Amino acid sequence: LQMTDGMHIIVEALKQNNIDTIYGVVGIPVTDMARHAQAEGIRYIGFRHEQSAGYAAAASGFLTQKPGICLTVSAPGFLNGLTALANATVNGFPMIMISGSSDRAIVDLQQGDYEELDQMNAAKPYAKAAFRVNQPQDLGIALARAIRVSVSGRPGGVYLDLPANVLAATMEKDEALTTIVKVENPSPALLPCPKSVTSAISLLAKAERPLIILGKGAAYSQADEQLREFIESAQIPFLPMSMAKGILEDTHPLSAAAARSFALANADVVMLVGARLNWLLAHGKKGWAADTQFIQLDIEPQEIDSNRPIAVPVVGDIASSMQGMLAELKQNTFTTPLVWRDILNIHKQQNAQKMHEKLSTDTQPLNYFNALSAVRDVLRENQDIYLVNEGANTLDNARNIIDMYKPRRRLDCGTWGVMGIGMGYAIGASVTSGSPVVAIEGDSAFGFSGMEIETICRYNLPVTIVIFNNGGIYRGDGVDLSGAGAPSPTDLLHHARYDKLMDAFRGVGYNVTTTDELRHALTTGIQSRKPTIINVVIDPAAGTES
Amino acid sequence: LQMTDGMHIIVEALKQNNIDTIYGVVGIPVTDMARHAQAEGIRYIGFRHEQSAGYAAAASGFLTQKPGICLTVSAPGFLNGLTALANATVNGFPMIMISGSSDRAIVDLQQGDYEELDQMNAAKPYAKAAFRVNQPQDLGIALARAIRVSVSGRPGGVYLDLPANVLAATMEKDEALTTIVKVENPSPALLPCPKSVTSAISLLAKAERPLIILGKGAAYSQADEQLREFIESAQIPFLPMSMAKGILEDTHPLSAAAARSFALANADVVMLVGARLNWLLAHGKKGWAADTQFIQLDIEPQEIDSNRPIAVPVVGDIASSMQGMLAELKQNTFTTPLVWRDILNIHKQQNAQKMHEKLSTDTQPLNYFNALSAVRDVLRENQDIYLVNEGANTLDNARNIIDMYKPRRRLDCGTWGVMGIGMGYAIGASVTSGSPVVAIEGDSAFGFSGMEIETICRYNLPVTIVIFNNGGIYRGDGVDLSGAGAPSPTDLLHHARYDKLMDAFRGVGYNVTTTDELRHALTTGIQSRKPTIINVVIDPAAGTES
Amino acid sequence: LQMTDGMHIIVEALKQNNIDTIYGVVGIPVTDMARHAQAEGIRYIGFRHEQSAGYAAAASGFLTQKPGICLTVSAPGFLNGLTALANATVNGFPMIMISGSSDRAIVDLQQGDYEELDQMNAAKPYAKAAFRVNQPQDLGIALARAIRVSVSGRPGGVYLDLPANVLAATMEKDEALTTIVKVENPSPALLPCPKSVTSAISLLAKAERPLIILGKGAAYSQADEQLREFIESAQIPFLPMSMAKGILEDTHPLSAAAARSFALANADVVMLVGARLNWLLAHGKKGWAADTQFIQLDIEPQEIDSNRPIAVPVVGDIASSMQGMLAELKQNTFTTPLVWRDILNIHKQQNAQKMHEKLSTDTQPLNYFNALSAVRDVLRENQDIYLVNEGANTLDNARNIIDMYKPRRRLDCGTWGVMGIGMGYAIGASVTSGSPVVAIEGDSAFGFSGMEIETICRYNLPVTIVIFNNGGIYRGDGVDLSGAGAPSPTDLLHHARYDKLMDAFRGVGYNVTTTDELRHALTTGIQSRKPTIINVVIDPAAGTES
Ligand SMILES: Cc1ncc(C[n+]2csc(CCOP(=O)(O)OP(=O)(O)O)c2C)c(N)n1
Ligand SMILES: Cc1ncc(C[n+]2csc(CCOP(=O)(O)OP(=O)(O)O)c2C)c(N)n1
Ligand SMILES: Cc1ncc(C[n+]2csc(CCOP(=O)(O)OP(=O)(O)O)c2C)c(N)n1
Ligand SMILES: [Mg+2]
Ligand SMILES: [Mg+2]
Ligand SMILES: [Mg+2]
Repeated sequence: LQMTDGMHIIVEALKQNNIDTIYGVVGIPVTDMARHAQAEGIRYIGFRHEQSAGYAAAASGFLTQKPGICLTVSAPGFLNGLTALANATVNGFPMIMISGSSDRAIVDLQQGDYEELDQMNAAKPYAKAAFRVNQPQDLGIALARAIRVSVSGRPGGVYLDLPANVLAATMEKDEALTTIVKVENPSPALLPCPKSVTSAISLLAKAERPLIILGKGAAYSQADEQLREFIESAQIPFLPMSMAKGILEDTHPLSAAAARSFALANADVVMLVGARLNWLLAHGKKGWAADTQFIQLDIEPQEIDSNRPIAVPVVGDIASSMQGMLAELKQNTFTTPLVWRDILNIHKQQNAQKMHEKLSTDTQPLNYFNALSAVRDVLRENQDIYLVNEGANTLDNARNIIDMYKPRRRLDCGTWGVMGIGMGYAIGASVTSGSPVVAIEGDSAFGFSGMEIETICRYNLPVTIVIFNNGGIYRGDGVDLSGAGAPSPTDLLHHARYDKLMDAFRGVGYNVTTTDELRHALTTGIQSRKPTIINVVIDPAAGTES
Repeated sequence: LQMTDGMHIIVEALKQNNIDTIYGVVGIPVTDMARHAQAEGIRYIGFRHEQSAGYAAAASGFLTQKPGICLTVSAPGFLNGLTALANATVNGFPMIMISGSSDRAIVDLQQGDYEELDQMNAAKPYAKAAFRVNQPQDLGIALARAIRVSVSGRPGGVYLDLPANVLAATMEKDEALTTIVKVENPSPALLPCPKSVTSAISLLAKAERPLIILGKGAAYSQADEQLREFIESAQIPFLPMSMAKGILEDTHPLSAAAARSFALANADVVMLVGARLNWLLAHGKKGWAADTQFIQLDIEPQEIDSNRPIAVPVVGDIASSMQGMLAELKQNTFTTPLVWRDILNIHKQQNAQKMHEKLSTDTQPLNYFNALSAVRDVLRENQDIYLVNEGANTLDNARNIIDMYKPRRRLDCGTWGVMGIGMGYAIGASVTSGSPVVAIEGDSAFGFSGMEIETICRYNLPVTIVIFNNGGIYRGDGVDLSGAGAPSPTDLLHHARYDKLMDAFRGVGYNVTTTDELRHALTTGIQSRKPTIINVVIDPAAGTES
Repeated sequence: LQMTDGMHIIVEALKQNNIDTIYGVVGIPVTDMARHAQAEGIRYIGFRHEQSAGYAAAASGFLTQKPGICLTVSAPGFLNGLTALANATVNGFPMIMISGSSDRAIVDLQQGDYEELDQMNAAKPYAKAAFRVNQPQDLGIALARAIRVSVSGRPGGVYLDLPANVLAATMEKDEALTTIVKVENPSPALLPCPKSVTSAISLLAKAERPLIILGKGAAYSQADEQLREFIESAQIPFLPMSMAKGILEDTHPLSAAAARSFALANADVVMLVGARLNWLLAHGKKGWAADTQFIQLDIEPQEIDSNRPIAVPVVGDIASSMQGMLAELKQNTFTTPLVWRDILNIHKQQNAQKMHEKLSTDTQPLNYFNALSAVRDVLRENQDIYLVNEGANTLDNARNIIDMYKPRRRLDCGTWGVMGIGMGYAIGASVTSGSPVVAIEGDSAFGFSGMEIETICRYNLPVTIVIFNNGGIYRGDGVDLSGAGAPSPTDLLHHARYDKLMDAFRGVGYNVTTTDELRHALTTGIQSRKPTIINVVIDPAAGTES
């Protein structure tokens, strides 16, 4: 009579569901679970802080449509991971945070258990669902629920709570195997109303000035070929939002990225593809035509009419809706007016000339534009990389300047504009893909997760961290207004040498003050596949404060 | 007609209430508030992550009984600070986290505002109270509430939400000044039932084997002289809990710290002073006498009978209760039986001899005992320092070995056993006191807040960080059980040189492999008052795993 | 320039969205809103308690797919309505509860406002969404969101909070009109993956013992003709769950209702149509074959694998799914094994014979069977009624014995087994339909909403309330086990005459003790269309417990 326990059961359930990586920080009561998972051939990546583990998991979910798995301990570790779970739900990235919890009887009486918290209830506001498993025979179905919840609808974080007692709880091994559930097709296709599709095509065909906006839902869908075919067939100008850059290459002739304001102000019919009318699009209000008509492809009927009335909702999974839209277009072809494309190009060209001046003009110290021009030159020759990016000036300028050539290669601060995603996203992207990562980091941004450089060294991951060191938050030229000479609230240490941090962990560091030095250091870093920090000296006065 | 705005009003309210320090991370919508606070002579300390800002604030509250102030931005920064606010409430440390929030109208409709979150409601589970201020004329009374709530009863975290619009909202300056509220005596004395006090003394006087346990409520109360007088008058053996070490010096002849198990198993009457029967005391169950009778001094009547029935509750603020207890003892003196003290001393001596062997026996590599013996030798000569401590082996062994000579000088992982409090507590303690800090840090523990070494350098704070580098969580000799040769879930990088991190920020680093080297490096670090990291090479096999 | 205010704007928005009835209880700050809605041609129905108003709104939603509107005041009224909102969400019935709230500034500071509560946050755990409107120009979009959310996915309750200030807030009339949103097609069709449809048909065609279960979702969908055609085409036995009775008439040859236990114990393939594997189906565990394979038609992907692994999820709206299932069956026809249908029929006849004996045997006093047989005699002759039903014995027996002939005519205690839905569901059904209602009520059940008989009288609604008066909860023969002779916890007043309650409100009352009296009284009630109570004297010892 062979016995097993809850810990072995949950590991087997993860294995059967093709989980091959767990991102976490161990401790009571989950250390043995991690060790056993690794024994069973799951890759374990241990972090310096759970929030970076959670960011890594969500990145892996965005890239793959399989929920990333984040493992934490009870209360103190759980709360750190929860901050990341919250971010995944806001952004629409599938992940499951699995946390140990303490003694249900003691916690339910608030008697002061070890790491006491009702973690299930704590996670509820920040997750698509929060489940807690009390019986080992329910672990398999619980994981099945968590997987389906995380990837169905608009994807997001799910919390799965494993009390210490369920991990230790025993059952007969043969019976235990019958309770494990392998989920086939956890996010089934949901097809739109055919009438919606016909109405959408008809409205586009009548448009004088149609515009498609590709949002991160579009990128997540992996409908890359359908989106490109639709756009090129009808020659419809498009605006890629940050993490949608690269679905079509950013150099594509139909991209209106360089005339964004003109496009939003003048488009008459706008087709949102997995793009919400939230603050990133000014809620469809400021800067938009008074009477824009919207077509909206979104999986969530609850998102329709959230901000502006939507003329033609196309509710369904984006891949299925794009298949329908393409089929309807084939039967009822149209071509966007050439005049609209031509006038867009006038505006794009005006801005391109202004950008080109900034990119190509040398300054000492460096500014954002000439530094990022050097980065742009290198990355153009290394189109296999993933790009992670966070900061304020460092974020907005890199978003504009660094062209993405392939889809789902850009990961950034996202909908909540979180500083602290940089190292976790780099680790998640590198582990998931096996590809090199370049992280373009504000100096303040980097400080939120910088201890993870040891994690990067520990697993010898090919991450090149390029820190835009302007000596502060937005700018480094702040002054203490009291006259006391203290650092201002936005100042960081003058001339910190972040490259030297790598010396602690046997990584590589470069300090750079010119575009030639930056180009060399970045090329060498990427080619070397060694963990590398490049400290870029940026003019403290170059940035603007939002 | 001179006008002012909400931002100026809240700064003036903080000033009038003797807030002289704010710990935070700025960004929209609070940067100008921080700059203006600093203009007005409030010291601003900016962190690399809000959780360390929040830990600093709570430390300052524990040391002073004045709530520490933590300032954050909206959603992403707020959530990071919230993790620390939660910790303050659990531990009983007064603090106020002030966060900017976004547009109430947009957030209430869930339309996707910039940094959208109902932060007030989010903070409610983790705070004594959560307030949100919509009108500038209510800022003064709101701050008054927050101060009184944070320090009254059992102290804890309070959340104060300032929507961006209230900061910008204007009012006439003279009228505005009339709405500012200076709180006098925000935590008034609450005196116990005199019958409780008489019953407590009577029970102690009948005890064969009485024991006092001093908890962090005792330390917080600053009733140092009354506690010492009571203990010495009746010669009552006492057990200091971690953050109560030093109320009486740890070398005091009545301390039963070195016979803890014997004391708990054999005491007949136990007087808890600001000490909960939670997991840290095994809930008064395992390891206790079957029929212990409890006296409990606590400010919270809701804590009485939480775990074991309490024979004599003494409900009131600990300082007031100790004044009553001392007065009642003076009228009805007794002396603890000498036999009980003598048999305690037998057991203390048995353990002292075992400890002394471990402390004084050289090993290569170093172990926890001989390394901490070197630390003990230095700290005995530097009794003006604050000691911050976190880890597992690093925590438990330092707690046992490093004697505290003065009260409220030890700050550690606390009731939730949080890793990540080390740098924030060191910064809070240093800024508050103007004294040197020694942080004795596990290598895993340090990784949770290690980027704050730049903060320490930026403000040139006299913090010596001693990292017990055993190469992992508990131990550094883990193995990948799959045979693939990957780092085990508990391993960190082999032979990381954390001392080299200081090179980035112009701090000082020492690497040490012997007790002589450690003693020298630690003495020099403390005397120098320079930001310093000491990397201590500890045997990877020395630690135990809980 | 002509002005308007929030109150006028929201009424106009309700009108434009074809809201023609509001169910409510007035008071500050919503009385004028109700007066004006009524002025504008909306039918106002005022209740004696908000819980019944909310039940009425949810009933109307179930019957129509248009959310019922419940209107309440702030805290005390809001909380009463919330209990009903919670029930709507659990059951999947669309409704919007609109509540006034107090002063956001005062409530956010917890200063003790008039009827102070954060109502939006209070409603969140019980609603699909909770929205709060601060600006009158956002009232139209807020209502548009509330409508869409309430009827999409699995339908449910939405809370819409209107602070007193928004109702009073003014704007220019013409501009205000441009902010009103008329929602077209609030729940668009969502079609299932074609492969899942083909898989479902394939599995059914291979089944030896297939069974369809029709749940409330099937009833709500209004796919009556598609369901009938599918069932009849393949001759698939079906089980109607309570509120799905009548989709096909309960006397249909293929109904397995009279062999329910045998059918669940023996089916090999079970097709759930808008039916959860919750407690009502014993979670697919107790009473089921060990290896049942499930097809599940549900709109909510989060419901799949909640309890038992589901072999063939068919995710999409039920009407759309059934259209696809029907089309696929046509291309791939099959006939359910005759042997299976025959065996079911053997079991059905045996239970029908046992039923007939209980039904046809007269007793004094009446029992549940002969009383309900009398009721069925009358309802057989009066088929255009609505049936409301609640109780324990009164519920289970009426569910079994009263055949439904048409869909969406039965309303009962539902998924949470709530006592107190009877009067509200009766009012909602009669107001919505214009048809007579028969409410078959346990005497305890009736007590939960009994004051609403005045409401029934006030609006002269054709409701006949048939109270099964057995003198208590389950039974009326309880004894005080102390010997003191007090009523037992399940006893109600011996021989209460509920019919006399109607005297207070000029309604009609009958007391009945025999089947003949019962038949006459019920026939007269229905045909008179007068508010009527029939007090039915039931044997206190007839019922069973639990
Ligand atoms: C967790 C978190 N805390 C605070 C903020 C506020 N914030 C916005 S940008 C920013 C950093 C800006 O400085 P940096 O990253 O150095 O970029 P720069 O503009 O200097 O290039 C911060 C802290 C945030 N977005 N997230
Ligand atoms: C925020 C948080 N995450 C995880 C844990 C679990 N945990 C307990 S001790 C510990 C670290 C132990 O290693 P270390 O600090 O290096 O001390 P050592 O025992 O090796 O001396 C961790 C991560 C925790 N307590 N808090
Ligand atoms: C709001 C609410 N309170 C309590 C219950 C528990 N409960 C179940 S059935 C029932 C009443 C049973 O008696 P009755 O309605 O008279 O029917 P009978 O069995 O006597 O025919 C009650 C109170 C409930 N379901 N809902
Ligand atoms: Mg910067
Ligand atoms: Mg360690
Ligand atoms: Mg009854």
